[PDB]
Amino acid sequence: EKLTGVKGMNDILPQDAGLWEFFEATVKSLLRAYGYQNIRTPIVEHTPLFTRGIGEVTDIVEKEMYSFVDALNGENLTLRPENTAAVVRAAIEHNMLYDGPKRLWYIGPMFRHERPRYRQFHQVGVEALGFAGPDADAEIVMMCQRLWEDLGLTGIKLEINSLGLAEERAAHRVELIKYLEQHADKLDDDAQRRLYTNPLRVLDTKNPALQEIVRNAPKLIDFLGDVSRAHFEGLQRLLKANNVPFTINPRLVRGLDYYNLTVFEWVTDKGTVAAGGRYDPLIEQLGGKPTAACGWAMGIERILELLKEEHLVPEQEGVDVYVVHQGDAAREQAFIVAERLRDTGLDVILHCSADGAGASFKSQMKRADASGAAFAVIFGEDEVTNGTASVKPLSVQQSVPVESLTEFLINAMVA
Amino acid sequence: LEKLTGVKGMNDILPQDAGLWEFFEATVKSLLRAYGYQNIRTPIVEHTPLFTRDIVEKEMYSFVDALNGENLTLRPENTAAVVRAAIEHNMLYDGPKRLWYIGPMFRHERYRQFHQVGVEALGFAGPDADAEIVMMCQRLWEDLGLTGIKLEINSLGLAEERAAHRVELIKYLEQHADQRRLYTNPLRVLPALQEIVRNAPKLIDFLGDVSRAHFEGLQRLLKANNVPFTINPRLVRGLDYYNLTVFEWVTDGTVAAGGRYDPLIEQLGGKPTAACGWAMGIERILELLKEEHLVPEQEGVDVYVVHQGDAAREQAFIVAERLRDTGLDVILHCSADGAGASFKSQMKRADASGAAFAVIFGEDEVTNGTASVKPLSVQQSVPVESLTEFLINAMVA
Ligand SMILES: N[C@@H](Cc1c[nH]c[nH+]1)C(=O)O
Ligand SMILES: N[C@@H](Cc1c[nH]c[nH+]1)C(=O)O
Repeated sequence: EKLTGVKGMNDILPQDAGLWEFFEATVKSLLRAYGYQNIRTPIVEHTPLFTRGIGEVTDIVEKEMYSFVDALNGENLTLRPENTAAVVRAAIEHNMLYDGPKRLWYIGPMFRHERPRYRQFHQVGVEALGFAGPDADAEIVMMCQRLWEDLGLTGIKLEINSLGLAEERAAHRVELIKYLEQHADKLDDDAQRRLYTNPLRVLDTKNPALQEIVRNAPKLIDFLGDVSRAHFEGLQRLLKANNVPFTINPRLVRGLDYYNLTVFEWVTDKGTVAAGGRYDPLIEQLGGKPTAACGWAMGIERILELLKEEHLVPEQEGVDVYVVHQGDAAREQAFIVAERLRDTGLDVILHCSADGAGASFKSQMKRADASGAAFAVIFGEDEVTNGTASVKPLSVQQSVPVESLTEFLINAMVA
Repeated sequence: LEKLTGVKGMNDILPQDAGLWEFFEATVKSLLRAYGYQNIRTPIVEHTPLFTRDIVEKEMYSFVDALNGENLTLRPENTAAVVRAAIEHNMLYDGPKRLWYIGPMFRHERYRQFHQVGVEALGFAGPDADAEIVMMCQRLWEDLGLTGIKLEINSLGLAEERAAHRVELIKYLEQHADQRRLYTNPLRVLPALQEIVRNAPKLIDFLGDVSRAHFEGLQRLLKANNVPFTINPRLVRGLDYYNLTVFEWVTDGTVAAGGRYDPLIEQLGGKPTAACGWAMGIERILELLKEEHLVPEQEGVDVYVVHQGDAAREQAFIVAERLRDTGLDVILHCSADGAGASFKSQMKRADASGAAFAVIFGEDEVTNGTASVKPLSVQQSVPVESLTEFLINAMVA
């Protein structure tokens, strides 16, 4: 009886690997280019980390985490839905901020029961821990822009917003509720549920009849005091100074309650591809010295789909040589020369047959073609006896003294 | 307000360890390309029955899905999941496949989260493929700089041979009243008891000629390629899918382990075939690289941009971006408190960063249209439009 992979948890197969490899190489290089350094936290953490970090009022913590209890230990555990809180957890646990702020990046799988596509998905993300900003905020937004350029993607647009501080949120909440209450007759059931608990999430509505209402809602940005406005405006100053286009979207709210001040999204118009923001309260909330922080994450799969849609999938890398052989004597030689060629820095596949028995030259040569190899290096009885290797570019097949094969191949790749 | 802790046995990997991981990952990934092996990534969880078909008994993190009720397990291992994808996606339709994987694995119980890199040669009868994958391990040690890692091999033959061996082992063990485990798990019975165990019937003497030919052919290839080895007949691995070739790489403990497992594919519902592979615990190899002092040096960025004044900070920002456009790695000074910092403090950060240069902007630099560059010679003024050529030139030495 055949088994299947958990629905919403895809395998990544050799045909897709190159595309992942391109993305990973590109972003990892960008990350180095800004001085960000890798941190890797576990796949599981204690459940309370997410409940306190992300917030009991959110769909993630309520409806969407994979949580369970450890048999032997009775520890409560959850597969990470996200990595910011875990970074905070490691920063606090390991005293990372003793000697100053830290530029951190991470990459790996995350988990979520969502309505539709991916219950296992992958993020790359950054955390700038200990920086008040708004310079740090500008930096991390810029890191995203550079990634699009480096990847070849165009038409990704930045929207920003401020959630201000707690008191300013509270004042705003009041007038928003007072406003939304005026139109309770037209609110849907999802809006009603959220009205008195997280009304900001009502502004995000997709409901057609609510659009003109939500667009005229009281804007959180109008309740920003001096410190907030200065931060938000200073972020905008830096972005302008670097010619980064953007729109202010006051309905931009994220599905994690740790955010304050800056929030931002990168969005494609045929949706969100990168998202982040500042979250100064979080470190204290998880028991740490009060500390400012901002960061972002990207859903890789969603960026990969974009690269496919826009035809930016690079060509499969092939190996340099495919070693073809018949005979016991030839196979030993094929092994030995395969190894020498690799010692030289070449990529080499040595023919091995599904069924164990030697194989026909024609079948091996078909495999050689399919492999993307540039040369077939061929050993039969004559070659073994004469001390040669027969090389065929994938021109005409050529005999070469085996002791010269390396120079021969190197030379020929000069082309 | 209470601090939260990392799950015991699940270590964080922090920046100061990352380079060591990066070195290992880069080295092995390059070796894997060099043999034509291609990445497959399976999920962290699978349906529990996959692993059922000590490890399975005590050692898996299993649980029940709250939404759908389905039974799920954090993978303890990756071979079965590779087989699961190969079957699910019809990977062997057009021929055999050379696969590698890397990622975290989980064991309920020094590491409860640990990491493996491994290979599966799916669809190859061998023993050529067996030789290849063993040889891949040897190359990795050389490339990593590790010495004194030794290969032991063994055959588990086929089921009937395994069974026949059991008989004579029990018959032999029965002759030495010197008892609970004799009838139950006699392999686990192999002090003054050494001379007895050392003369126990060896599984290798019950290999029929299909088995012997495979094992002997593996030995042939290994000898021809100058891979030394010892036959260790006490070598058994901790899962019953292994058939024929089994092998371990050991440091005088096991650092790589693998073998052939032809029955497994059919057992998971696939067209009958052959397969062999291996896996390595990364953490164990990393400890070795530390012990033998093969930890490479941390690499630093090329430039640290230092500034004071509002005008200077904007410029610092813009130039940091231009320098990165040109291929340099750059850290832009940003302060905890958001405002400026002292030249001395910034310069301390510049030093600690491993940057090769501090590029400095104050009000004079902004006005004059210059950048002040200090190697980490003396501090030198340069037209900002030339900073790139300046820095590149300076690094060529
Ligand atoms: N962790 C957030 C993004 C983020 C990173 N840093 C701050 N916010 C998410 O999963 O969307
Ligand atoms: N999966 C095995 C090793 C292996 C890979 N392929 C075959 N065996 C392990 O975890 O030890």
